[PDB]
Amino acid sequence: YLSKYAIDMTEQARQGKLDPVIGREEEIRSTIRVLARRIKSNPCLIGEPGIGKTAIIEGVAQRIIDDDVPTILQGAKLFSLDLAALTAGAKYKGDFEERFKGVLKEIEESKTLIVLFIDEIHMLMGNGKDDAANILKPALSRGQLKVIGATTNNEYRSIVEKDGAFERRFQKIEVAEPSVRQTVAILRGLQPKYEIHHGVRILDSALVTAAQLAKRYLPYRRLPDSALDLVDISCAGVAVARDSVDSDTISETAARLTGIPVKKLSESENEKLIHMERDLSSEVVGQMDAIKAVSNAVRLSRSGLANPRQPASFLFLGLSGSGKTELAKKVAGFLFNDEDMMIRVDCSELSEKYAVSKLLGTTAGYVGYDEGGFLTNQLQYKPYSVLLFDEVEKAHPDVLTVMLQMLDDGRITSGQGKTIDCSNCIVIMTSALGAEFINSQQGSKIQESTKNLVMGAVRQHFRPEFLNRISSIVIFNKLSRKAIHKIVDIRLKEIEERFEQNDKHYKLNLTQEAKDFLAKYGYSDDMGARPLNRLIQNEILNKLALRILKNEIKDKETVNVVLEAEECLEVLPN
Amino acid sequence: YLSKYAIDMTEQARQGKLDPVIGREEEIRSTIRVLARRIKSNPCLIGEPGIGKTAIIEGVAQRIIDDDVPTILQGAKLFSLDLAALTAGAKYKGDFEERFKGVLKEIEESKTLIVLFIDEIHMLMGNGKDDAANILKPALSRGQLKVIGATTNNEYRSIVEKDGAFERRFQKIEVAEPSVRQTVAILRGLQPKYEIHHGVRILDSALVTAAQLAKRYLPYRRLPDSALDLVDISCAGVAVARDSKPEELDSKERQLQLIQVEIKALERDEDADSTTKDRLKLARQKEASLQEELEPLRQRYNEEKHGHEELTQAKKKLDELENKALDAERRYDTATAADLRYFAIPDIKKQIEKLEDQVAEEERRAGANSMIQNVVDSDTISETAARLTGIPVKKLSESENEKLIHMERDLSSEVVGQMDAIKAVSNAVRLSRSGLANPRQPASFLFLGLSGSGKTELAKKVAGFLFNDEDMMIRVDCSELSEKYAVSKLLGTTAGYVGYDEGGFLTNQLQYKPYSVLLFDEVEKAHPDVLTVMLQMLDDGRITSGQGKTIDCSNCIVIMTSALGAEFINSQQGSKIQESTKNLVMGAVRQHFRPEFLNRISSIVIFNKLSRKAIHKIVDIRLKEIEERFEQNDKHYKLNLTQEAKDFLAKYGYSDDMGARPLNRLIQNEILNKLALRILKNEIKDKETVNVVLEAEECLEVLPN
Ligand SMILES: Nc1ncnc2c1ncn2[C@@H]1O[C@H](COP(=O)(O)OP(=O)(O)OP(O)(O)=S)[C@@H](O)[C@H]1O
Ligand SMILES: Nc1ncnc2c1ncn2[C@@H]1O[C@H](COP(=O)(O)OP(=O)(O)OP(O)(O)=S)[C@@H](O)[C@H]1O
Ligand SMILES: Nc1ncnc2c1ncn2[C@@H]1O[C@H](COP(=O)(O)OP(=O)(O)OP(O)(O)=S)[C@@H](O)[C@H]1O
Ligand SMILES: Nc1ncnc2c1ncn2[C@@H]1O[C@H](COP(=O)(O)OP(=O)(O)OP(O)(O)=S)[C@@H](O)[C@H]1O
Repeated sequence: YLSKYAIDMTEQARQGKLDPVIGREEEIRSTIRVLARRIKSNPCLIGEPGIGKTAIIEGVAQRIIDDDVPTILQGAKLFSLDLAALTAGAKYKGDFEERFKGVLKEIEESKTLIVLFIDEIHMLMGNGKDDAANILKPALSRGQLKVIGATTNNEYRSIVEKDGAFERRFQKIEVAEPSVRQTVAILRGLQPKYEIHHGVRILDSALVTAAQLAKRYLPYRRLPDSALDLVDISCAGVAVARDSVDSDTISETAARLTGIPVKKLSESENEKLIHMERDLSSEVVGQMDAIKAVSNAVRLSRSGLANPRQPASFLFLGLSGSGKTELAKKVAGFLFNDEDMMIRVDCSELSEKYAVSKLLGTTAGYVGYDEGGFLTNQLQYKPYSVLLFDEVEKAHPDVLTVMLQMLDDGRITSGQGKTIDCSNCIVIMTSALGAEFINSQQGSKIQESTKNLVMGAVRQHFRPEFLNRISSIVIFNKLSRKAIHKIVDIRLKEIEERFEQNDKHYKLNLTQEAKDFLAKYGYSDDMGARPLNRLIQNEILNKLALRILKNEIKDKETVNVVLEAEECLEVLPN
Repeated sequence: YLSKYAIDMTEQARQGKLDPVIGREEEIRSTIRVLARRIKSNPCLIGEPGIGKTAIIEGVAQRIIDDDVPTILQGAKLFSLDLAALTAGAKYKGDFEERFKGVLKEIEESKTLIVLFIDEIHMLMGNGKDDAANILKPALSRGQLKVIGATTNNEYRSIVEKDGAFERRFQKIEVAEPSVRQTVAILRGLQPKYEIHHGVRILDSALVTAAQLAKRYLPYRRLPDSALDLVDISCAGVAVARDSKPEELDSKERQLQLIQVEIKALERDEDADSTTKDRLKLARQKEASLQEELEPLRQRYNEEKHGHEELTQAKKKLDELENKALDAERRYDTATAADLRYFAIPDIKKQIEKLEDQVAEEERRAGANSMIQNVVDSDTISETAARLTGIPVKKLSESENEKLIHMERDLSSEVVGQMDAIKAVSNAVRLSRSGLANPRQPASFLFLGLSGSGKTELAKKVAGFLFNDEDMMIRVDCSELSEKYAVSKLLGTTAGYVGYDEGGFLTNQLQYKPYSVLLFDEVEKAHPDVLTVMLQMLDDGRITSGQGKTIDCSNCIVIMTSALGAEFINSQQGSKIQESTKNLVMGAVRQHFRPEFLNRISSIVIFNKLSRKAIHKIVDIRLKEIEERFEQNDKHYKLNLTQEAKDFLAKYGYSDDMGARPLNRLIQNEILNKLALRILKNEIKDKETVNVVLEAEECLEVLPN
């Protein structure tokens, strides 16, 4: 067997239709340290899939065919003849190894000094630890020549990396995530031929952009692949458009994944974090301090002093006035524009300081399921979520402490091991029980004595590391009387859009006197604070239904109409 | 290859007969752009099957054929195929990958960017791993030519789970489905093609509105398909309706045969002399005469029907050419407008809608053609749906709205006073159905406190009122395990893990009755994995399932069940409930599922203890109840002593907890076998009444004779 599943290349390097992309040369030089390397003749290279681990090996050939490098190994076999020949040898069983053995003689004793390479070590050895690919490999490898595979790390690879045939054999030397600046030098070097065969012409600055931005925000698809897409994405519009710019190639992409790039293309970071801050003021008023308290490590977030792995967040004081938990996540969204952030864990099951039920729960060693599948998964999902807490934590101090780990420091104690990060994750434990002392309010604001003390009563309540680090504060005077009121127009403008504003432009009117009557009643002293939404909607939504029933009128309206006496009964006519 | 059977239609699609699918362009456009990708151009779209989809590819193929593009791109053509054809349609066993080998250079020889493809074929994978052209898959990249297949969502994952590099060497996009309404514009625009098939008139809105409940009444035909079926079935009820005068075909024709044989068979006959010939003459007279009034008349229908079918063929004609006329654009600009001018059309349609105009204009007596050939608004559809479903104009004719507005008074008529409970829900429901919640937000609530309470029935009946359904029904076990819901909810086997089952009551039919009943049960019951799913299950826009991995929550009905009124019931001393009892009731569970879900709750509101002036009615159903349906009038008798009778068992009736539910069984079984007795002998078989008399509790009751 000769050329069939093989990658005949060095020629395609020697004739050179290959397009050089020159990455990190070191591990190659490291790899070059193979040529006569013996004891363990080779390392490996472990990336995630998309990184050109072999494009390296391709670039290696560029390091090779171009010669003027060590000719200690000079004559060449680089070519990977596996493919699927594993099962794809013939019409029946047993020839897989033949399929390589049919390779063996047409690969017989080496004139050409160059070891070749097959893909993964798990493309190597077929399934792994199977006869496929001549499971035992001194005799050729210590023998005519060698080969190389490569993959991503641990488990499947680790198993055969412990002993098997690699007991004597290769290490792994792993290029990084494609780094910062070169990536345009990459990209711009990618430019000329790739961009020359892509379309039109081009200029720098945009090239910088998604580079940053794929690097940004884009752990999945971190690789230029998207730019490489953006590349084709680029010509996509215009070359078409010309058949009959601004990084706005990136825009619709950044529209695609973000939902608008004006979300992604957007407040840059830091001033704009502060602009974010003032836009969160724009969001919700109430204690500016609360805002400002929340504003604190905003700047410290992502900027770092000791680590970004610092958790930066604004420890919550459990209560719900307006933005409260909600906007706290909304801002947390309004950080990343992503509302979704993190869920809540019911701490009910968490009652003790231990259970099989924990945010980790199981270790994944033995039968069961993952408890707290969130950060199990939520990071598998997503970086930089909100968090989840309770005014009485019924949670296990275990994890709380195991998160006091992640609490004080940044990296969290991954139960299964893999603090994939704490980078942008900045969130604040939400607890307070002092409601009856929280009940201490007069006027629009509270002077602090109580707020020291139940604080104190809590300050020592659950032990200090909790209450030790992580400054910022959350304060509740609630709404005094009106100020919340503006929420209505929100509440209003929560309406029309949700489906289509088109449905009803009718936009009505709120007759503050009602909104008073609405609010004054409608939401408790304590809270009672949701329903008027859930409510006033209705009797109105009746008219909605109603005026949608027999249907004489269509307009954009202003309602502003109202009369136990507890009901003056708003309504609205045609 | 020719042997490999290019399905190239770009020829017939040069002839352009299969016609311009619309709306996914933008995708396609960009997808096309994707299909032009410098690096890997091969995505797919995935989802529900069949239907508009290859048509996209075709529509794609159109814009392809439509030329103007980046240079490379119209340097292409295509084909499609089946090796499924060529499976044995090529050769003897072993040839799966066979002809690809030709295809290889066949591709690579001189060939421009021409691309055959077929869709799920890319699955290959009868079972396990085929990989033949997956061998070629790199050899594709070797071949350096796009091809693309298409599957559902369902497959490729497992496949890419098996393959990896597959879509790693590919891309995707996905079925968005057409825009429900605007779908019709196409469908509208489909008519001009589609009409001509069986040419008739068309009334739009029906079709649309048809599509609506077509979709509604039959979801599980995909957004076009169901219409396409209408579209079809339209032509169907049309079809023999385009048999000329099928009734008046055989109806009046008889007048011949009626009087025909006797034209001679009386000529010789044993009758009174010469009156034989008289009846032979006088009916042949009416045979001659009466024939005449329709004798040209039936033709001039059919004539002008032909005149339709004449013009219909011009209707048939015009486009054909117009197609062909616009294929001469593939003749470049040489024959673009040249022919396109020669076809004129100032008039060619000014011909058309002014031609059959008159005969459409002229109404015979009324309605012009009994051919009626046109959209027949539901009718056909009704019939369609009928043939699909049945049940009449009530089921078939409705508005929302109008369908809705009264429901209460009906719903009132259905069970209990609960005017509020009615009203609340009603509204809530009405208010649901209003500008609604968007499919994402669902519709649910709860009563409590009693069994025998009919709120199910209510809802059940509401579903009737909604869906005509007592058909759509859900029974949610909850308490029945904590570790439960393998079966019930998604779990079952949701991983394809072991022994595949899941959504046991649910997933199985869950989807396939999109139109929602649903339950929750008597209390917190067993387990929070409710809260788990009931999160999603309530959570707006819930999409999950086993391996379909999707709820698609549109029709949103559970409301739900639960109850504990134990004290509260008994606590309640009167018909209407005592205030704050509810509040006392409130905390009960609402502590459990907590504001997050309390918010997540739409609302929950419960039934009274409504007793007797109630029951004074309520009993009433039972009589009417059967009778109301019963059979269809075997003999079918009024049979009642009513407030006399009924009360007195209504006296027995109320079980406290259960009411007469047993008595429901126990009422009639009394009366019944006597029916057989009153079936047998010495009887009176009309509608009669009951008898009721009195031991102390032991009471005569029984029946007339
Ligand atoms: N300067 C460079 N040096 C080395 N490799 C590069 C360079 N620029 C781009 N590449 C890689 O070249 C690859 C060519 O495609 P493939 O290698 O098939 O995809 P890949 O997944 O990156 O390769 P693997 O999986 O890492 S071996 C791209 O995916 C890039 O990751
Ligand atoms: N402008 C606002 N005014 C009042 N409440 C708001 C406002 N914006 C959001 N919310 C609330 O944000 C809540 C989510 O955060 P939480 O702090 O948990 O509230 P809560 O603890 O449920 O008690 P509430 O919100 O005061 S009734 C929702 O219940 C909303 O009522
Ligand atoms: N002008 C049009 N605009 C939109 N859709 C159209 C148009 N004309 C036809 N269709 C749809 O095209 C489909 C018929 O082509 P199909 O053969 O079904 O494509 P496809 O083969 O169904 O995709 P697959 O292969 O079945 S999964 C029907 O669903 C029609 O609704
Ligand atoms: N007109 C009616 N009004 C009230 N309840 C009725 C009526 N007709 C029948 N029912 C009973 O109401 C029950 C229907 O379920 P629901 O609406 O939940 O009330 P429920 O009785 O609490 O549920 P059950 O009795 O546990 S099945 C059945 O027991 C029916 O027999």
